[PDB]
Amino acid sequence: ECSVIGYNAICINRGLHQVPELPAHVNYVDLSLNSIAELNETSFSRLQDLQFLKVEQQTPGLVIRNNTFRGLSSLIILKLDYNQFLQLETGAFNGLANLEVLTLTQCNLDGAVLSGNFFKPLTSLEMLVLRDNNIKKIQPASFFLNMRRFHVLDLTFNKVKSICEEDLLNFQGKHFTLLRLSSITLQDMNEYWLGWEKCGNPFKNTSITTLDLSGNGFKESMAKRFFDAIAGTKIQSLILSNSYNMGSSFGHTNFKDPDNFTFKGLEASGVKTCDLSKSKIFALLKSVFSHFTDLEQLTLAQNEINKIDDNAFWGLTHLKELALDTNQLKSVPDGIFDRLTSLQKIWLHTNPWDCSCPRIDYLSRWLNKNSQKEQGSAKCSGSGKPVRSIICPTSASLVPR
Ligand SMILES: *[C@@H]1O[C@H](CO)[C@@H](O)[C@H](O)[C@H]1NC(C)=O
Ligand SMILES: *[C@@H]1O[C@H](CO)[C@@H](O)[C@H](O)[C@H]1NC(C)=O
Ligand SMILES: *[C@@H]1O[C@H](CO)[C@@H](O)[C@H](O)[C@H]1NC(C)=O
Repeated sequence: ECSVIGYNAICINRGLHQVPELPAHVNYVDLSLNSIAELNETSFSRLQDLQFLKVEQQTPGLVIRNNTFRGLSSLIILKLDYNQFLQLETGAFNGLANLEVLTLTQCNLDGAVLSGNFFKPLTSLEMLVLRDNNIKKIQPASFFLNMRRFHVLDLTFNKVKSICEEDLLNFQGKHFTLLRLSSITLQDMNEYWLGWEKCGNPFKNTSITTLDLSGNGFKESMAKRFFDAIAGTKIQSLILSNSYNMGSSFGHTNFKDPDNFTFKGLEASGVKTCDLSKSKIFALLKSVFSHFTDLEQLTLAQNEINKIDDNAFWGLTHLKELALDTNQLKSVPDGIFDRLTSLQKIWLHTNPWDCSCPRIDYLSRWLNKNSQKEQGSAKCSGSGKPVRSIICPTSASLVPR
């Protein structure tokens, strides 16, 4: 009951229990949402030309036998997502020497998938998506040393209590363009952990373009330790959004805003963009950012910021883009932006600005001189006029009668 148009065969949701007879010339086959219970060598022995195979969400318990993919040397993308309780025989992916993307989201997989030989045949793999599985420890087997182009790994929504040097030993040498460690908790990596000395540097001799550690809490004391531990790792862009424990509270005394020591390990990482948006930061302290010496973009949007110290931004001479919107700022100190000499864009909107004079004098004049840089429009609380338009009267002694 498939729809075969040209090189494409769409067999989505047709109540199939086996791979159906398709024409031998097809290169794109989608068999998602069916009742196929097992895939073996005879499953694709007539579809030898496939480039894109998709077999998502079968009825639960799909088994993939040894040599199912023998001689699909043309297959580049294989998607096996949402297959509850997936069973892989350990030579399941034999033959796939040219495969570049494998996605296995939500298949109840655990660490064995990365530590056994399941992925050994995949010498060309660039992109491995393993979201929302049950991986507790990221422990890649030794063949990963030889996957020259493995560069994208997404582990979002696994619960991984820690990441350590000896865990990631076979990722040493890699350059990851996207190492996505989002929403994995890193529960054990905190103030109270005795395992820090032994953990070392999970990223020893590894480089990263985008390191996504969002949604993992990152209380100030955890960030410090974590970035000391990975001190010196080349990272181009650092995502720490939804660091739900970052910032201070009158409620729990322990908790503090990040300081000039917090991000010191990132000193020589060459970070170009840093996202700390959507967190709980209440104050920007002296020199908190003074270690990102190559920083070009910084977002602190949607925190709870209501205090910016003199020198919050010391050492950000290369910064092009700064976002401070949607906080609780009534004011900023005089001259706070003066040494941001590469500033191209700034966001200051959705803050309750107090436009009393002479408090608002510096920000108003600045926002006017730099109106081409302001994205959106910071407004005065109460009146709702733009802060750009406020001309403060001058103090009487400066213009004597
Ligand atoms: C493969 O699977 C089909 C049914 O799914 C079965 O009839 C056939 O004998 C199997 N062949 C091998 C080699 O496992
Ligand atoms: C499948 O292939 C592997 C790896 O080479 C082999 O050791 C294993 O015994 C095979 N398993 C089965 C169940 O046939
Ligand atoms: C890892 O170490 C080697 C020296 O052993 C070095 O030359 C190389 O650039 C490093 N690789 C990465 C990706 O940092």
